Amino acid sequence: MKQFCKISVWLQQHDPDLLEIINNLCMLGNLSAAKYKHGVTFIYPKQAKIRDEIKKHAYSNDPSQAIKTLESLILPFYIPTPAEFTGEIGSYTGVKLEVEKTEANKVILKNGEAVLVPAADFKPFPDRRLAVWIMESGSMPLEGPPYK
Amino acid sequence: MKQFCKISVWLQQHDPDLLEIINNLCMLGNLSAAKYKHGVTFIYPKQAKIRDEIKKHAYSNDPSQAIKTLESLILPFYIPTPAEFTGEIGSYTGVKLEVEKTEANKVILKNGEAVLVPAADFKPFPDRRLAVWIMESGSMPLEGPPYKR
Amino acid sequence: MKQFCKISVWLQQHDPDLLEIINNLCMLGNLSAAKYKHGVTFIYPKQAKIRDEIKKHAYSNDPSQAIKTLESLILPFYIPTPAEFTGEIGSYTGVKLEVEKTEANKVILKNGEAVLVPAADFKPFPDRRLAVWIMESGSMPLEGPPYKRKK
Repeated sequence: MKQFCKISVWLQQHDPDLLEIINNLCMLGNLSAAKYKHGVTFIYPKQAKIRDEIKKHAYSNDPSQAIKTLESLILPFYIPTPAEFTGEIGSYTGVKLEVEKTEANKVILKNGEAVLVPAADFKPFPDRRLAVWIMESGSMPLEGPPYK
Repeated sequence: MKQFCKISVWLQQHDPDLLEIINNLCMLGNLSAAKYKHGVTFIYPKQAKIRDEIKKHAYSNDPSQAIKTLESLILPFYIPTPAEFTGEIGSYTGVKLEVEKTEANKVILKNGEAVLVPAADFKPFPDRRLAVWIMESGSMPLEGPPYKR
Repeated sequence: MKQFCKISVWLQQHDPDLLEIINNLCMLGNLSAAKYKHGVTFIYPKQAKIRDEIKKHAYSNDPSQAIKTLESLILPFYIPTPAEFTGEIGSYTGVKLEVEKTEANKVILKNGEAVLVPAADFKPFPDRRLAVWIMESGSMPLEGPPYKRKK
């Protein structure tokens, strides 16, 4: 597929292992559109270290930290471009995201220096309020003041 | 499986590739029973020509024509026999279907000359309002006056 | 997976064919948590004899007997230990389950002498009201007096 009505379809092509972890943690709903949900923005960790730690925790006898990391990577907002990375937005952790620097096709966040670039091959269908960014380096915030 | 509580289970046995496209185009709901739905009737294109065109469009940079075709093949009505192929019915394109020709076990539609025969191997559960027809030739209406809702 | 947020993940690891049948018979909801549902307790038949019989019926032209057997194996209650195998409980057949005897880690039921031991490798996520027992021998009651269901 080259156009996407669901983020899972893109993830099934880009990292089916991570999609299986998300399904195995009963988190597919976090990733999915819902009527009263502003949107979904998924932050895909480029660097294998973040993903390997998710996998190791996910398949352990306490997958609690894999769940919280995945919550920090999923925003119940539709944020397609650098312009929309403002205001009271954040992940399924309540933590508010703050922009440090913006470029034409890149955002850098405070509180972890997450370097985020839109996934070049993620194009939603025209209704769909879905976005995928690649986190090239840094970490998404785990703790901090909540957005409200 | 030989009696079916879901059309997807029948389709998985005949053309799993097509079911994957339906899933990947977020159209599994169209295919599924619902409280507010008269039923579901699925029109399976027998001719590999139609399905190959669906696959090529679905995996292209614009799957709009795959979506439109799949919508034309899914009726949110329960139409088990030729007798019930009448009235204000049609697909998720909204186009009213008009029968040209009827037989005991076949309907031929106007607006594409769709030739439809009930699938010999699809029998729903007694409490499921599901039907599957096989389109032997022609095409389901894409365009036309809408049925009333 | 070593902790389970849904029973399907556990069953996929032990008998994926059986999970596919439950999906294909539109019984995943029986196996799933729901807001006003006391819980889910799944009885896995250890003996391949019982599971092969479910498989033959499920792939037949009338899978009704596969449905009934699977309904008898799924309880819309959370019963994690022998202590909770009491009261007005039973499977989706509606048949009341009655304990004959309990041990520290086993229950033996009337009406079939079902011998049930909690699955050693099933731990729910904290606060998921899910349980899996292994039926080592006997059969879960198929017919019998109904338990009193909530409204």
